Amino acid sequence: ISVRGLAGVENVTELKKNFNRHLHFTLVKDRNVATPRDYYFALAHTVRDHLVGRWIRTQQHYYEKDPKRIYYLSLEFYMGRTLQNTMVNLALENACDEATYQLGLDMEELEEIEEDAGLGNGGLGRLAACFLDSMATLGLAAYGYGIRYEFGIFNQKICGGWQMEEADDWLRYGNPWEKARPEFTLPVHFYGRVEHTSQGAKWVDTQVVLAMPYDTPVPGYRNNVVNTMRLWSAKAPNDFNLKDFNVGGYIQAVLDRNLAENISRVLYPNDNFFEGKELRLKQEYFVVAATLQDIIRRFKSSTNFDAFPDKVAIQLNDTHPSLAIPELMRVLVDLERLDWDKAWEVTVKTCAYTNHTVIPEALERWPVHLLETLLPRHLQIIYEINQRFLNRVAAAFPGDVDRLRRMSLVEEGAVKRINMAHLCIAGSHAVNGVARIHSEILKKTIFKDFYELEPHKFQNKTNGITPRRWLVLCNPGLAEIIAERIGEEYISDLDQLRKLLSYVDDEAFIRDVAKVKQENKLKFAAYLEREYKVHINPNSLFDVQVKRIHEYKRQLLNCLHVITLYNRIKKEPNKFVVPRTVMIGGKAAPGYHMAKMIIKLITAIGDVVNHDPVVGDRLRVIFLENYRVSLAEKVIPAADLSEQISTAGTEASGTGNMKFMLNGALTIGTMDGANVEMAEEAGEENFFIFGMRVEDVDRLDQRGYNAQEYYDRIPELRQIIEQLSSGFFSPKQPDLFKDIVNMLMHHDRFKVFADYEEYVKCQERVSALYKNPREWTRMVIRNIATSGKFSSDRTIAQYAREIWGVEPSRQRLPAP
Amino acid sequence: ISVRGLAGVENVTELKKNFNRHLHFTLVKDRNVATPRDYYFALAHTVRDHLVGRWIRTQQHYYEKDPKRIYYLSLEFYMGRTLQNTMVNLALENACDEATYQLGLDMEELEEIEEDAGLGNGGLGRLAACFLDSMATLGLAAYGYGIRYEFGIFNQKICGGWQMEEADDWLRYGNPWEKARPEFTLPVHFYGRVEHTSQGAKWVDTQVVLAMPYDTPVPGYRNNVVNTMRLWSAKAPNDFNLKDFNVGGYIQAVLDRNLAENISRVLYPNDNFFEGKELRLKQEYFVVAATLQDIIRRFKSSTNFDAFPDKVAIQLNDTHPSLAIPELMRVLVDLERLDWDKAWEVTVKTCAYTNHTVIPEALERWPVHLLETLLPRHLQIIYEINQRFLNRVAAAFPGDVDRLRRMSLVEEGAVKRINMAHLCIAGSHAVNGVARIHSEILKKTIFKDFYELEPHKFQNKTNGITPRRWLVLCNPGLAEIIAERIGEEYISDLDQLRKLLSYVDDEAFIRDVAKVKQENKLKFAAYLEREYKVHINPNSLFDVQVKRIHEYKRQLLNCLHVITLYNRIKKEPNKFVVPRTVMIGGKAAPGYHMAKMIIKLITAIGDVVNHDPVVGDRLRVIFLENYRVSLAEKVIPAADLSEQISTAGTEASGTGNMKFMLNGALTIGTMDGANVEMAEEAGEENFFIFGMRVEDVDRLDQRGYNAQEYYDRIPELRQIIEQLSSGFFSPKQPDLFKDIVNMLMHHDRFKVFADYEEYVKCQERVSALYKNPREWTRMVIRNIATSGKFSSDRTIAQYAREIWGVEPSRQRLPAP
Ligand SMILES: Cc1c(NC(=O)NC(=O)c2ccc(Cl)cc2Cl)cccc1OCCCCC(=O)O
Ligand SMILES: Cc1c(NC(=O)NC(=O)c2ccc(Cl)cc2Cl)cccc1OCCCCC(=O)O
Ligand SMILES: *Cc1c(COP(=O)(O)O)cnc(C)c1O
Ligand SMILES: *Cc1c(COP(=O)(O)O)cnc(C)c1O
Repeated sequence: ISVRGLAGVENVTELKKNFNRHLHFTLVKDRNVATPRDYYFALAHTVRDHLVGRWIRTQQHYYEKDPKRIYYLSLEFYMGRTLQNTMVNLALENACDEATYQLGLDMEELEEIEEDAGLGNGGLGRLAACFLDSMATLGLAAYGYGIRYEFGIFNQKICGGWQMEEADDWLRYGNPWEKARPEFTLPVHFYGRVEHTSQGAKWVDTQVVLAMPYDTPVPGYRNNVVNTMRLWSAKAPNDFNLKDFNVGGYIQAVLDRNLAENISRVLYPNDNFFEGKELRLKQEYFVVAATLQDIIRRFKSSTNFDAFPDKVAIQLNDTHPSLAIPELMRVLVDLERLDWDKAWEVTVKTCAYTNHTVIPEALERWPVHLLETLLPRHLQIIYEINQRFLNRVAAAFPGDVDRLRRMSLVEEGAVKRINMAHLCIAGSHAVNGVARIHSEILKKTIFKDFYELEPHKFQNKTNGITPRRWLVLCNPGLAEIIAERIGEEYISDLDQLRKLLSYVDDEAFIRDVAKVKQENKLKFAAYLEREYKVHINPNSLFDVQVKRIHEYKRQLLNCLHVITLYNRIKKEPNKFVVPRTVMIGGKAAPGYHMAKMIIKLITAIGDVVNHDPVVGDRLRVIFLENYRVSLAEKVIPAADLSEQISTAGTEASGTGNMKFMLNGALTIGTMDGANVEMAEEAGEENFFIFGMRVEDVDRLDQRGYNAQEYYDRIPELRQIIEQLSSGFFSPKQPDLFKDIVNMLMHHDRFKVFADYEEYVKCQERVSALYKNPREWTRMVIRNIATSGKFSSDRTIAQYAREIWGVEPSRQRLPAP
Repeated sequence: ISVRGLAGVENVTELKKNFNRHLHFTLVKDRNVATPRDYYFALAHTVRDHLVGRWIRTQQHYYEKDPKRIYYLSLEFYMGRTLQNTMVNLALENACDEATYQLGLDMEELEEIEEDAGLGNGGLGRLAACFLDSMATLGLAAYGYGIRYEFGIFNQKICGGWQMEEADDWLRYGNPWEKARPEFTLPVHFYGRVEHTSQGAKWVDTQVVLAMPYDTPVPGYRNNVVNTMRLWSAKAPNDFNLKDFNVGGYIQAVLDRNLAENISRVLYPNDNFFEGKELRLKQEYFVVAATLQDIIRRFKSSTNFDAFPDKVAIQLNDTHPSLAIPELMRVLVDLERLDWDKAWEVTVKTCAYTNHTVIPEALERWPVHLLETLLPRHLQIIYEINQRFLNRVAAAFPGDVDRLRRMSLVEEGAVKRINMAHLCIAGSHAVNGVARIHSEILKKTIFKDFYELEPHKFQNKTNGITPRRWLVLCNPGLAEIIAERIGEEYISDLDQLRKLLSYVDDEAFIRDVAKVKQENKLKFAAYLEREYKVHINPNSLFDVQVKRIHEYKRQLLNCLHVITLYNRIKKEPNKFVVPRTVMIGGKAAPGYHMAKMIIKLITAIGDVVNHDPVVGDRLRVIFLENYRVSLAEKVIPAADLSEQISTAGTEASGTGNMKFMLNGALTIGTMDGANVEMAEEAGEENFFIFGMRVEDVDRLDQRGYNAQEYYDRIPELRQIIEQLSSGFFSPKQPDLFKDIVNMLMHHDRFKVFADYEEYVKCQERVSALYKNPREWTRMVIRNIATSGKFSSDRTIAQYAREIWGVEPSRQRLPAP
């Protein structure tokens, strides 16, 4: 078997008795009534047993050495399953595979029983998860802090072609990886009012909610380091949530506890979109307030807070945890009694902010009346921060009255709002973009004024993905043939993949690379019929676009091409065309009407295309249901063509693009986000780039975008629009897609028509290359061998050195 | 050390490593950061490990032998702590005590950390718990079925003398004894409507709630038998509780799941009182519906249901689970398609009902409109059952038109109601009272008409208590000296206690019995200052009345005596009186105004009495806060005088009275409930009986009860009433107790004044006996030696033989 570790004689034996120990004592089951679910749990408990020894010493180690601690605050942690990942980082995979084999069980069958920890929406949440893995592997004293939602991202079901949402009760059967720590429970306050006394302000008459932490281990890759991800759960106090007497009902008071506990009930399913609901604000303060208390308590142990920034670094994943800034000030000034200026100095020095997008509708602008009611003291502090900051601007740009209102944290208008992004820039010593182009756009556009004020704050840290889950875990076959030639060191040193460049002409390697891709496609084609049922051809080109559904991601542009391919086949049926299976998957936010309309369009196209006899097996349109982390681990290794076609300047970075590049897929995309650095790394000749560049989009906006022009000059495009309009794809409901056509023609913010011509032309070129297996594979090798820059180990090493002030280390911790 | 088992060399060693295994692997803690709570859990997991082996074989055994199964349905199971009880029934106590000692820990300190499983209100819930223990010890294939409330009986706090209720979050830190079984999850229906088709009625368009079972082991006493207590939890389905589309909000739909799950959220805190709230009805159907499905599934394994009653027996603990009757019919007729008559025959033969009280306000009378809306089909079935039953009556008593309306299950009037008690009698083959006198009152009064119709149905089964928790566990010192003389066999054969009768004149035994009582009092006096703080004299007579607060229990009568004692001391200060520490404890239902007023009266008396310098240490009035099972295990072994003074004919049986008798307390009480059989067993000369007999109460009711008469002829009583009226006990609020005085004088349903004179006179006699230590102790020995009849092992053996048709067995199951 592969390099999933050694199957030692002693350890396979030990593993088996421990599996049986847990099956008996833990699951209280006996082999005659044990269900596959029981088997999965016995295995999970057995594997978890192997890292507790290390978990304890790692934490005890940090207490003894007392290094600078890194706190990664995020309202999202898209973790996925954790059994296999743990086996991989502990080098237990083969041993476990062997032991379960002898016990007569299929480890892979058991792995499929674990529920995904879908505590994230998409890119932002998955980045946090990849980062945690990298920080452990690089031996950093890092803690992931978030909310323990009992309901993560909804499960997507397709009914009559429409998306149906259903509760993700991932904790239903229990979570063997987490452990409640009811000793560090903390109180969080809400509402109340502010009393200004003789020696300071006081936040009074507040409603209290308790925060209970749950620890989940985050093991580094084979270095015996296990860090901690601490997730907070909301709990109602038993007193006032019953003790505020004088009629109401005792039963009711108890039932009403599910009001304070609703705070950690569900994750908001919005990807790159802001909804100013009070429940959202409560979750944001809740995670911030509890986390900070825990951070300061740890520090008080390790009162001159002058050294605080030397021992603490808190990274803000977007503006979601932005209240950490005014909350840190509140504690320092109100409770610790530090002078404003000393407090501010400390705050700015420990906080750093990461921007994830430039679309306005994703920007957090919280109405003042909301902050006024829920967090009165924080509003006062934000006003004071704004006051002193604007004074700084005025001093720097005397008389520039418009710049003052442009930079204010407070926005005037219909209703006053607080620009959380401006808050973060002012109270952070570092602000970074997630890709070189996005980082430049921030300085030239969105945060230009801030950049002019303090240029030193703005940096870039191109995103990355973990090669452990995204290669070794999901594509062992590819990881193995690579290791056969260059060794195993690249798993924690992805740059070494370049060494594969010297095998680009190796006949055996070319054959191998092509073989694992073919095995991956056969396995996925099988899984498709197994769990979803309705056949696909594994010899065709696997064209896949998987990511959340968004107008800016342009799944619609993908559809136009699919319809074009179909129309061409119907025009010349007996002409040869490279067979394709185009797969589009992704979830739409429940309130995003357009995004839900696009899913129906995709399934509607498949209904026509998939049953046309003249088309045969040359073209299949499949919608990948419930796209999530665990599903990504299956499709990506099986893809040939990765679609990254967002309008230039809208996708901050993207990460799925990197996952595809590492797994042997070629990329067709625009010069957007990280696509630019990937093409730059692999060489543009090895990439399928097309469409407008940022500049072209801007030129078009100056003169004005008119979709009619494109409709008028392109007969193929016109034909498609008239097919949608006449009900060709919706016979029973001829006007079903009027909203889509209307939008494309009159309010297309992402100019889908503008990139149509260059897109289908470019798609022609990928089909030409696919016809030449040998050359396709050689280009694949150029992409894989050149993907090393996109490992989150590189990203983290840069954050560590350029933002946190800590030195990464690949030193093995002193055994378990 | 005592007979808490052997401290074997191998087992103490084994215990210690397992304690450390769990502390490390399970609690992921290390000795340097382990909290006492961690230590308690490591011990609990280690002890639980010892019974899983037996739990599995016991259950597998019942599958193989396939005996008749006993199902005990109750909405209450007052369990208390379970660590010590498990150690006792497994004979692990000494080994565990030794092992933790060597590990440098105090086992008793760790035991106090466990949370009480307060899933009961009082007597009814505790009986179910004692019964489960007896059924295991007698080797019966029995299952306890109930609801897993996340909030049990509220925790009682006394503020300014008033009771304050606060949520009992007993699961906060987890429950090491339970185990979720998500494989046997079942659906329960609500609402909907009934469609009458060609081949039967159909219950349609219902709302579904899922029932998830949690198993808790119930170990027999040293016989290697471990039965199961299965508790249901309400869970919302992820579909319709989200899938019923067409606007509303996705977030809201998820938050609204806490609406179907509220069913198992909290226990109704009513003791002997009926509240017709919909939530209560839902809990009742919920436990019934899920339990029955589980019972039939088990049977289908073991379709002629003719044999059903031969393999199944379901005991109804009060009318709370009465819907089991129409629900069993529904399943048999609607789903299994059995003819009505065959179905009814089966139902009556498998169901038995236990009545617990005769007070009207405790009777369950559910409004028809409620059953009509929530359970439409059941209402139809109840009407049909009533129809056929009344036809039986008419045939038996031709022309007796008044008897017909008296016996109907349907009550006419303001609003129509369903008499659940009448339902139970009609569909059960056996109806029993809980004490000989209560059982006779049922036949002569309340259910006279039913008794005349089917005399064979009515039986008696005097309640009992388990000698394991109620003697060996809470009073090891007494259990030991008893064992020193007559051996250990009496623990599971209480009748052998009679053998102690021959030591009634033994000088050494008399001294010993008196010594353990004195040690028990010193320990309790200590615990009082430790956890509640404010001293008491351990040399005084410990006069205690602990039970729920009720007008019928007459804590008020107890107060009158206390005030009388105080008034006499103030009249003749330098006269000698036997010192007393009277302790009154118990919880009042939150909506029971009078009961809450009585608690304030008790604390108000203590405020005056406890600070009067002339009184000195001769009289202390203490209110025992948060009386519960774990607290009972502490006070009872320390009591000298047990107060069981309910008005004759109101306390069906009582069980606390038995606990006191087994632990060396003398009883002062009325000829009520089981008090009659206890005095009968011990000899009236060894009991302090007083007041009216049932007959006297009836005579008084014929002529009419006038409290003024007693107030007029008794100067001491008058003086007390004038003290309450003038604010002597409430200076700042002189009219604070007007409600109590008003009630006593004009609407005393329990004639407190009528028993006043005989009560204080009798109290004089107990003080006279206490002055003679030797004789007091000899009378104590007569009570203890004669308590054997009150073991729940005797009760269960009678249920088994006279109702269930099964033979108890004290055979050890084939090792673990
Ligand atoms: C019931 C039982 C077992 N049972 C066990 O280990 N465990 C449990 O039952 C069990 C499971 C969970 C919890 Cl919390 C408590 C228990 Cl006691 C093992 C072997 C045989 C057995 O009887 C035969 C069942 C039917 C088998 C068949 O149909 O093939
Ligand atoms: C932190 C730690 C340990 N810690 C451990 O076992 N366990 C944990 O920390 C722990 C506990 C629960 C969970 Cl889910 C996960 C972990 Cl990793 C043991 C020995 C030393 C140690 O450092 C010193 C702490 C301070 C001691 C003092 O002040 O006396
Ligand atoms: C990697 C990943 C994403 C982010 O994908 P992009 O194409 O960058 O938007 C979203 N969802 C899941 C399940 C992922 O694994
Ligand atoms: C035994 C017991 C009861 C029942 O007591 P009675 O005096 O029969 O009403 C109530 N509560 C607890 C805690 C008990 O242990």
